[PDB]
Amino acid sequence: MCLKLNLLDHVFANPFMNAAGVLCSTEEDLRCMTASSSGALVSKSCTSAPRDGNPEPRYMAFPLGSINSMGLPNLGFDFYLKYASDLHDYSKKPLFLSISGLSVEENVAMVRRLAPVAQEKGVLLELNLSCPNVPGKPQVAYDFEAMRTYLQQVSLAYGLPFGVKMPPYFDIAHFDTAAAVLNEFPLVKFVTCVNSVGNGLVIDAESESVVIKPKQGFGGLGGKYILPTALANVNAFYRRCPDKLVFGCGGVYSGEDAFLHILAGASMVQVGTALQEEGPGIFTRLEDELLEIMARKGYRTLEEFRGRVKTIE
Amino acid sequence: MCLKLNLLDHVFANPFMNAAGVLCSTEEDLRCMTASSSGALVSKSCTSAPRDGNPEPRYMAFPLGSINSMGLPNLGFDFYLKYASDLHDYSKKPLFLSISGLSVEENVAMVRRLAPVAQEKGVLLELNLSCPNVPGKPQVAYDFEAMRTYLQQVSLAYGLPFGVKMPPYFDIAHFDTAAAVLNEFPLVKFVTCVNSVGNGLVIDAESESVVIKPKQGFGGLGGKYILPTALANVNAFYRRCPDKLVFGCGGVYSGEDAFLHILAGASMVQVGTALQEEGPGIFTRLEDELLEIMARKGYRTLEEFRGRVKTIE
Ligand SMILES: Cc1cc2nc3c(=O)[nH]c(=O)nc-3n(C[C@H](O)[C@H](O)[C@H](O)COP(=O)(O)O)c2cc1C
Ligand SMILES: Cc1cc2nc3c(=O)[nH]c(=O)nc-3n(C[C@H](O)[C@H](O)[C@H](O)COP(=O)(O)O)c2cc1C
Ligand SMILES: COC(=O)c1ccc2cc(CCc3c(C(=O)O)[nH]c(=O)[nH]c3=O)ccc2c1
Ligand SMILES: COC(=O)c1ccc2cc(CCc3c(C(=O)O)[nH]c(=O)[nH]c3=O)ccc2c1
Repeated sequence: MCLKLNLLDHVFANPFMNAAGVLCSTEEDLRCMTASSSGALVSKSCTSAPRDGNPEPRYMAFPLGSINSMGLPNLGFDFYLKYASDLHDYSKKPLFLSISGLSVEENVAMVRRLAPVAQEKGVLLELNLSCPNVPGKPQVAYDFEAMRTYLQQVSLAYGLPFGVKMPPYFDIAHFDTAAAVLNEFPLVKFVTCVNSVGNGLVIDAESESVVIKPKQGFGGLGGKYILPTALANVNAFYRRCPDKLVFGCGGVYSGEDAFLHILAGASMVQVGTALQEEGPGIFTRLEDELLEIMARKGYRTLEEFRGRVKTIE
Repeated sequence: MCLKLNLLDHVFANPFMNAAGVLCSTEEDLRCMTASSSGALVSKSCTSAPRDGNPEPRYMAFPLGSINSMGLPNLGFDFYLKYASDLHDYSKKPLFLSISGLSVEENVAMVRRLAPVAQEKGVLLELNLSCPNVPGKPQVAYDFEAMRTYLQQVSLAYGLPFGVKMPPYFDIAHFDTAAAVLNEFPLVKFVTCVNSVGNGLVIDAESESVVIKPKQGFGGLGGKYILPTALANVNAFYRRCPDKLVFGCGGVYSGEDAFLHILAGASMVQVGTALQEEGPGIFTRLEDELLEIMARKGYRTLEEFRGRVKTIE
């Protein structure tokens, strides 16, 4: 028994991959993720031009999770495109590429150049809608006319199957509205729920100080704090987007957490904070633990329980 | 060394109170909160007409917190008004009365009848703005026109100092926009941040089932899950509303959690899930733990460190 699956016309040894942001910035990172047992990998979200990011300290982890405000440091799209084009060993696993340009025009310019490599090599695109934080107006995904524009312009410019990375929502009317926008677009084949829970604040009681330097300590929350939130989002989109895959992300520390995501409807399961904390070895443990839970229950396939979460009465 | 505070023309032995909806539904509950060593109490959020609430089960708790979809079960306005006018013992501690009407008109009717008791007995109003409005629209506080509408109408109808209970926000733009709207209304002397994190989803691995019955398991999150969220909101509003008080609510299980909320800017500190789980003896523990932290650090009062979270550079 084993966890292989097939999606978006690619083979995956299992449904586990890193979350965009974590261990995927450098060639070293990417080679390492590739050498791992992950079923797949995603590159750091990129911009046209290299960026240094925000002032350190900008990431911190705690027993219950993480807080970050990295500010989108990355080597520039020319680096990840070249990794996608000449360095990645596709015989090992599929590769997803994340773009998070700061304007629709920035993203349109990137995807046009990515399209041919997608054709030739099979790299897959994840569009980060979560995204920066627009200065007088909210992030793209919390402003649905903006979201509809980006998706229009991008599907025109790329013209292949792609996916989008969503921030969490917290209201039924926004699920309905967001999901309706997404279903306007047939090329969006997958939705990744969720990005970090935006603008938390961790304060350390001993020094009476915030723990990260940018934005007066305010940052995105990962890890055990957001699992119930990530599961609501996965399952809300699972239910509202029947002709799309849902990739779940958020708070996976065990095979159990992974098992819950899948039951909520996840086809792939992404690991962020726990991978940052534990390192790539976590893939062999999560596999094992997930295979153990399946074995105890009599499940031979992920298809047997994907999306089959039970409701009461 | 003491936890005493004077605000809104009332005296409070300590900053601790129950969160609205927890241990405040019945006369039995309210008498219990009053016999506790809480600095104050707040009554369950009421509607005009008594309500049964949603079907059971509807609340559940776990090591890291809770989920609920209670559906506003309460005894009705007349019961809590009568509690405020005839049964409550204001010489023990102050009372807050929470109103969460299902339309602007229902809130207006209640507050008009509350006014004279507010004046004669000194009961204090907390308007729950995290109420649903018309379905298919976001809750009131996520819809800034509805929020504005509700505040002008209740301000005109009530004519007295009241406060407002806010849900969490996750985007700077919303912080700015919600605080700008709040600052239009001089009678809003206080802001409670935050209500439950909306529509999380808790799934039980052994049963493969959601754990609450209403809404396909989707519910409001409290507890350890939401501390950082809650401090972010406390502190955003403490910085954005210099002429109003902030009450903090969110994942307080200890004096250190209360300490943190207070450094973020909290004047009062409410306890929800921890109180539901532990019962009202929790208040003596919280007070001793908080005083223990203050001694160790040299602080003799709360205003010595309220709002005094340090940033880096
Ligand atoms: C240090 C760090 C960097 C991240 N960078 C990105 C990024 O570039 N693009 C992106 O879409 N998400 C990014 N994320 C968000 C993660 O992809 C993930 O959505 C989030 O951490 C929640 O999952 P977790 O609970 O498993 O950590 C980052 C998260 C962290 C902690
Ligand atoms: C069972 C239950 C009932 C609640 N009822 C109300 C309510 O009637 N009105 C309200 O404003 N908030 C209500 N809340 C939210 C709490 O007042 C509080 O804001 C939230 O639980 C966060 O506090 P905690 O993290 O201490 O649980 C309720 C929470 C729970 C768990
Ligand atoms: C005010 O600080 C900024 O300039 C800033 C802050 C956060 C940003 C966040 C992003 C999105 C990339 C990202 C990040 C990140 O790189 O900071 N962290 C996350 O948890 N999720 C993400 O998707 C892009 C630009 C940003 C710029
Ligand atoms: C579940 O669908 C419903 O019919 C319904 C009706 C009224 C509601 C009213 C509220 C607001 C009162 C409230 C509740 C509550 O009573 O459910 N729970 C919270 O955690 N915070 C709250 O502020 C929340 C959900 C509701 C759901």
